[PDB]
Amino acid sequence: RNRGRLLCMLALTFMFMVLEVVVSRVTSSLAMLSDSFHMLSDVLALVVALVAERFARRTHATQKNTFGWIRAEVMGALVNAIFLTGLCFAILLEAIERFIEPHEMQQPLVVLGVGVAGLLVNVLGLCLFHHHAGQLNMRGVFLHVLGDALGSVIVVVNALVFYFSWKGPCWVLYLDPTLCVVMVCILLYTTYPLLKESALILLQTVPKQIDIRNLIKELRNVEGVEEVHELHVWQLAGSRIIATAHIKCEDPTSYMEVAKTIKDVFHNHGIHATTIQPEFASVVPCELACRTQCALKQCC
Amino acid sequence: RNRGRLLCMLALTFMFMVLEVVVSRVTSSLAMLSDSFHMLSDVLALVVALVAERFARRTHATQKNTFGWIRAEVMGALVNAIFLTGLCFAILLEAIERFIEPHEMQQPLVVLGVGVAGLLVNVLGLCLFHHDRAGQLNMRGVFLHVLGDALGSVIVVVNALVFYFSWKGPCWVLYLDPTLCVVMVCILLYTTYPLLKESALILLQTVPKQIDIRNLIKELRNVEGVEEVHELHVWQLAGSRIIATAHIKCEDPTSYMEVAKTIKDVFHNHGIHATTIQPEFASVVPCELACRTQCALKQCC
Ligand SMILES: CC(C)CCC[C@@H](C)[C@H]1CC[C@H]2[C@@H]3CC=C4C[C@@H](OC(=O)CCC(=O)O)CC[C@]4(C)[C@H]3CC[C@]12C
Ligand SMILES: CC(C)CCC[C@@H](C)[C@H]1CC[C@H]2[C@@H]3CC=C4C[C@@H](OC(=O)CCC(=O)O)CC[C@]4(C)[C@H]3CC[C@]12C
Ligand SMILES: CC(C)CCC[C@@H](C)[C@H]1CC[C@H]2[C@@H]3CC=C4C[C@@H](OC(=O)CCC(=O)O)CC[C@]4(C)[C@H]3CC[C@]12C
Ligand SMILES: CC(C)CCC[C@@H](C)[C@H]1CC[C@H]2[C@@H]3CC=C4C[C@@H](OC(=O)CCC(=O)O)CC[C@]4(C)[C@H]3CC[C@]12C
Ligand SMILES: [Zn+2]
Ligand SMILES: [Zn+2]
Ligand SMILES: [Zn+2]
Ligand SMILES: [Zn+2]
Ligand SMILES: [Zn+2]
Ligand SMILES: [Zn+2]
Ligand SMILES: [Zn+2]
Ligand SMILES: [Zn+2]
Repeated sequence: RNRGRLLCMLALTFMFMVLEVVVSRVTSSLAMLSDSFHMLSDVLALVVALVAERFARRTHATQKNTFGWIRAEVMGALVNAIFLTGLCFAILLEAIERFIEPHEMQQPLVVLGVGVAGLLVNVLGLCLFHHHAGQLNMRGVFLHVLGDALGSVIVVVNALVFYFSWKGPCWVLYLDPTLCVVMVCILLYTTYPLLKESALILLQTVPKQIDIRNLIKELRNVEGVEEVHELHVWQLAGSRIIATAHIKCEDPTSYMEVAKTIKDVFHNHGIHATTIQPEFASVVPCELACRTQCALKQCC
Repeated sequence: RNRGRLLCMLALTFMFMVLEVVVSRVTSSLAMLSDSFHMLSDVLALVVALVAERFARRTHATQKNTFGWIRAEVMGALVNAIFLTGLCFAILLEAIERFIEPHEMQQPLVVLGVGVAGLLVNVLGLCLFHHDRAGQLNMRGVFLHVLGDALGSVIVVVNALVFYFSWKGPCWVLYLDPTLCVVMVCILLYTTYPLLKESALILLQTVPKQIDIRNLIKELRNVEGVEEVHELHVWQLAGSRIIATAHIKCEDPTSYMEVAKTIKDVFHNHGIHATTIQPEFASVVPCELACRTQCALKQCC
């Protein structure tokens, strides 16, 4: 389903770019012809989303990657968030430039028509991506489409203002940069949670719904286990959470009695992919340690 | 010293921005002001590396992150690579626009002076970022960004010389800048693709290139204690820190610890030291310890 939405959006973007080039060649406008090439950024964003979605379905172990490419959509969401942040910074800088030196728009009616067409295309994109793991990439595309829609609304309003008012001509020239600044603020406000979540997923951060202190406290509550060390909890993608710990039991015969208990304790929380390594005999913190232990070759 | 390196580079970037602003104000040319305000891309590129370097020295286990923030350097390298690729694509679009309609600068002399100052700053940056593995990645990203800046400065200096010595006015001189810009973006994309690939692979839990999964599992199954090995997950955290987890089946819990020493030694022969091996003592039974409500969306691989 997601691939169809992305392909339809890509087709719409290409059609709109063709329309903009054609209308520029008819109207002999070089400025909006150059503006038409600015949709290659949205084409690239859609291509990145498509690649991430295509690779996210290879959820099988591979000689190159043991987990499969389940982390592809989260990577694509991070890339799209970074690209959108860069675009927001660039258009904020451009708005500052227009503040410093004002810009006059030529042919308001053609620009208004192109803006209405772009707004309709972006509304179709929003109706494609209104969302009714994989949600990260989809919301990354949705934020870019929403930014495009806001830009289209701004340019339509700007064209209407020049056509209706421009021949107080002084304040009219400054309506575009302030609206662009407001749109940058809104876009960054909506994009920061997505970028934060993606970056915190790529880093091996504990998911926000799991507290390590409580998990450790319940882990020591099992009768067989004596102490828990080297506890690593991280999120692969979506609800795929992997937990790893070392335990001391001092009773290999009843290990399955307490291994199932530890599995149940992990299963009570949103953890189902675990790997618990027992150790049997306190000078050494961990019996199974490397012969030449180095801080540069071990986790944490 | 790495942090002081980035502080020195940031200070030089800021003072060159101030110099560009002053030159714009005295010269009363808006192009210099526009360039000075566009130069903030390097300020953000250095700030990202500084943040990553500061945050990745916290290798201790944190409440929010049990592995520490040692992956922050690789994250910063990836962010710098993506930012550089975006800047390259923007440069390519600008070159296309210049090809469609050319641009002529008003005063070659001021452009030449500003470009010479920027070229000196950038060659100092290269001499400064001349050079663990994760530390190299962030340094590699900033070095590539400074190299792209230096190539841009060389291009602008050469182009300014060409206008000052040739233009009075051939047609080809107006198109000298886009050709050099295209060459620059080609070279910079070629030299930044390996960094982006390496960073993205590291964050995608890719097996390090020096580990063969088939050989590893064949060696693991070769020891006497184990009966079979299933769900062998191997991934690289950052630099030379590789974590490998596996599930094994032993003959009996008695004398299991000898099997664990042998498996640890087998992993230690390869570049893996931070391991975790879960024995599964005794239907097909792929894994004795499995969740009751098995789901493909709630499990690794
Ligand atoms: C397009 C690319 C090249 C750049 C993307 C923007 C970055 C420059 C931004 C995005 C999110 C930012 C981070 C968001 C949150 C924080 C936590 C912040 O921690 C604090 O000190 C918070 C205050 C406190 O705890 O006292 C330090 C800056 C940092 C890492 C920020 C550093 C700058 C970042 C990486
Ligand atoms: C003169 C201005 C227009 C230039 C600088 C613009 C941006 C660099 C700033 C302006 C307001 C900032 C935002 C103000 C508030 C927040 C909320 C906060 O993130 C959250 O969403 C946390 C929860 C919350 O505050 O509701 C911190 C980031 C963010 C988006 C900030 C991101 C950076 C922004 C967009
Ligand atoms: C928004 C921008 C700035 C993001 C960064 C640029 C991306 C558009 C590029 C950077 C690396 C590229 C990837 C590099 C490697 C590959 C592998 C390639 O697959 C193969 O190697 C096929 C081999 C074969 O069988 O012939 C498919 C394209 C892809 C995913 C590329 C897709 C486009 C990517 C993500
Ligand atoms: C207006 C016209 C003249 C513009 C022409 C632009 C091209 C000459 C540029 C644009 C993007 C460049 C590509 C960007 C990224 C890469 C990846 C880089 O890494 C590899 O793929 C390794 C070599 C290989 O595996 O083939 C090789 C160069 C290449 C294909 C570049 C080749 C030259 C390209 C196609
Ligand atoms: Zn867009
Ligand atoms: Zn479970
Ligand atoms: Zn241990
Ligand atoms: Zn550890
Ligand atoms: Zn730079
Ligand atoms: Zn198992
Ligand atoms: Zn070892
Ligand atoms: Zn698995």
